[PDB]
Amino acid sequence: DVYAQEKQDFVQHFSQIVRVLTEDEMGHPEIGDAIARLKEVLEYNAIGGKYNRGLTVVVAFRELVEPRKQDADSLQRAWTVGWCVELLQAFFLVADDIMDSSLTRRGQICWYQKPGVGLDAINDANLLEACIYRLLKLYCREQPYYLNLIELFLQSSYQTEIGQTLDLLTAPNVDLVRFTEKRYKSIVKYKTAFYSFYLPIAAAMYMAGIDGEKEHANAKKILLEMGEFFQIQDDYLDLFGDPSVTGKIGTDIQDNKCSWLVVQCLQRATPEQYQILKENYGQKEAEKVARVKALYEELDLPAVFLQYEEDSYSHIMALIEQYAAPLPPAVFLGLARKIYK
Amino acid sequence: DVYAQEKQDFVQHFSQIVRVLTEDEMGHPEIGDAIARLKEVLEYNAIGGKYNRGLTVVVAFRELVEPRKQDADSLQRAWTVGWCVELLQAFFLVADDIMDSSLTRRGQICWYQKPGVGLDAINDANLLEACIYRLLKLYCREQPYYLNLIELFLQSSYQTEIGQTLDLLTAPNVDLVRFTEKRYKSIVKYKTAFYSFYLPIAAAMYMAGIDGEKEHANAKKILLEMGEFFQIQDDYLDLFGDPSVTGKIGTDIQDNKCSWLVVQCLQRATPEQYQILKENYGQKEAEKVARVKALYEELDLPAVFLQYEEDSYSHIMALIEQYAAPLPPAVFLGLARKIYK
Ligand SMILES: Cc1ccc(-c2cc3c(N[C@H](Cc4cccc(F)c4)P(=O)(O)O)ncnc3s2)cc1Cl
Ligand SMILES: Cc1ccc(-c2cc3c(N[C@H](Cc4cccc(F)c4)P(=O)(O)O)ncnc3s2)cc1Cl
Ligand SMILES: Cc1ccc(-c2cc3c(N[C@H](Cc4cccc(F)c4)P(=O)(O)O)ncnc3s2)cc1Cl
Ligand SMILES: Cc1ccc(-c2cc3c(N[C@H](Cc4cccc(F)c4)P(=O)(O)O)ncnc3s2)cc1Cl
Ligand SMILES: [Cl-]
Ligand SMILES: [Cl-]
Ligand SMILES: [Cl-]
Ligand SMILES: [Cl-]
Repeated sequence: DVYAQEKQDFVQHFSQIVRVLTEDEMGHPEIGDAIARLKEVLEYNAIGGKYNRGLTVVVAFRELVEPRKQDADSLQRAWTVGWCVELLQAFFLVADDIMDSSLTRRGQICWYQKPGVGLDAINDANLLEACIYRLLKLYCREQPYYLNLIELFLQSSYQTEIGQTLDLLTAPNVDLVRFTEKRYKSIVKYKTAFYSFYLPIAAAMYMAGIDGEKEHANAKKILLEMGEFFQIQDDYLDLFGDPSVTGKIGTDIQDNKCSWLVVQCLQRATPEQYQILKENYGQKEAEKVARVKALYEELDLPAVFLQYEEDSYSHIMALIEQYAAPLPPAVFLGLARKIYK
Repeated sequence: DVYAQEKQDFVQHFSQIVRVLTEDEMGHPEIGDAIARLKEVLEYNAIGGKYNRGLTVVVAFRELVEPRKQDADSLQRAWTVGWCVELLQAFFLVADDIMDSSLTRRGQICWYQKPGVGLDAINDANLLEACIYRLLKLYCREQPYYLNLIELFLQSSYQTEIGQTLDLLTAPNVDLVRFTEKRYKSIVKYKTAFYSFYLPIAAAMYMAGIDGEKEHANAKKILLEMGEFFQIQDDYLDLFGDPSVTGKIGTDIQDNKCSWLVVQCLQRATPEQYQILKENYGQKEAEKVARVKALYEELDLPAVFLQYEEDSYSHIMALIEQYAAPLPPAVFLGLARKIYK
């Protein structure tokens, strides 16, 4: 895996990221204590995932730039912009965990639940966001793609926050008339797909001098469709995934989520089934969760999913055929491989 | 007051700000509901203050640009960038009110305390921040100062968040050994002074083509000192201000704040007085608040303040004399007039 290869160098760079972000403690004694807390926030929240989004920046950059133009400095910058994607993500998650009242994340206590953090985590989340722009300036300010990357990260933030707003309005209070296919697809596009799939490839593209609006729009069309499939599979696996394979155990039903599953169930159910759903969806008690799952099985949603997975795979391959050029198809196929596996 | 003059046109522009931010509902039906919530967030949180910071952008712009170069479009842009300062502020306050567990703000129920908002206000705060960059792009993207303003707002955000972190570490848990003059001045500089005083003049300067680092640094030296005095007076007035004149009633002592007053008190008190402070500071009960106030009076802190106000006034005037050029002194004197009144 081209991801397994760059991974070591990527995680190693994190040390440098932290050092440079905290080096103002050398210019500004007065803020020492705050900079110490920033360092703690970075190490607890930016480390510990799989880094797929950040690494995607580095892999794509290596495929898109002639080897002649990939000097030590070029690659410092790619590792930094990859880490900027991971910091964006850490900003979203710290804030989301507060808003959802989550306990754990990535098999750890959520930052805001830590003794002595609490709602101070809101400012901590904001600093994680701010760090992105500190890093872009420190590493990329003299580059022709500087302003392109600032605007891409700011737009990625807005799209994701819009998606969150839509999600919060949809899944406050237990209600299913909200849980439509058009609304589900909208949430996924704004809240997940733009920042997870479009943003890291887009960033690599700008870094490689590929700034044309048509090329960005072509890549976007492939990448938002990949993001849609990725979330749908995530929603499917939450309930039907082996938890020792996926690393989560699902609470979508307990948590009244607008999951792909419940959207499909509502398209398919009878009035009687609607009731079994309405009576059981979004309860803590486990017998209520068994009865939602059972209804999903009665309606063969696993079969529906596998069908959707196959269709989705043809469609993505067609999209790559038609819209990849002039990027190397491998940019898109490497992603497709990671998620349809 | 040059502020009273521009004020009508400034508040009138808000309608247009909202219209343009919500006009994507015309490109993107799917996100209609989210855009409706954005509109509600903007109207509840961006309206209702005195707009001193935003208006400062417009007044300074009018003093700094030859009248020949102040066309209808120039002024649209100045009103927009003024509103960007007010949106930055609304982002800070919505988030701060959550973190402090405040009930009211500007004589209204805090947004997050509204039925059905709660911690969703965190995402609402983030959208207010995002709106800044939407507006800069929509109104200023073709301008030579575009990237200058993006960087100024992003830096203003970082400085303020750093200041918040320092504040949160200083005033968590009741403790006064933290409450030193050096720490107080650091909090004020980062958390208040950069965004309240430097940011709006700086923005006007870039808009006028004044981008030199020395000119920005000269203006900064005056403006951070003005910001320091403004907070100290705010801290003084909280306890000794007529509330029907100031529009607040003070809770600095109840809330364990690192207020200028308690910093001065700790420099001056005996071991016995320290104890009276320690036993009473940061309690709800009113007899405990009367006894802090009484100690401040025993130590003539009002006299100390008036002395500090006079000194601070000489010093600011000296700074204007020495560092204003080549800006018109009136840029600085208009501010000084608003706050030493
Ligand atoms: C751009 C991008 C974004 C995300 C991913 C992947 C995430 C992921 C993954 N993520 C976990 C969450 C998860 C767990 C099971 C299935 C699933 F789709 C996602 P976590 O965020 O805890 O590392 N787990 C297993 N395989 C993959 S592949 C891969 C790419 Cl190429
Ligand atoms: C770019 C790309 C994308 C996907 C794949 C493959 C996916 C896959 C595969 N995917 C399964 C999903 C699946 C199962 C049945 C039909 C279908 F189209 C897709 P799973 O994620 O369950 O391992 N199963 C067996 N072989 C392969 S080969 C291989 C490549 Cl090179
Ligand atoms: C750049 C800038 C920033 C703030 C101000 C002022 C704020 C202010 C003011 N602000 C109120 C808060 C307050 C209330 C009493 C004293 C004080 F210093 C500040 P609010 O934020 O509720 O409008 N009240 C009375 N006079 C003034 S003058 C003036 C300028 Cl030039
Ligand atoms: C640029 C500027 C700045 C401040 C002032 C004035 C402040 C002031 C003034 N300030 C009082 C504060 C004060 C009270 C005594 C001495 C002192 F230096 C300052 P307050 O805010 O209590 O009205 N009191 C009486 N006259 C004036 S004139 C006038 C101008 Cl033009
Ligand atoms: Cl270089
Ligand atoms: Cl888009
Ligand atoms: Cl024009
Ligand atoms: Cl500074």
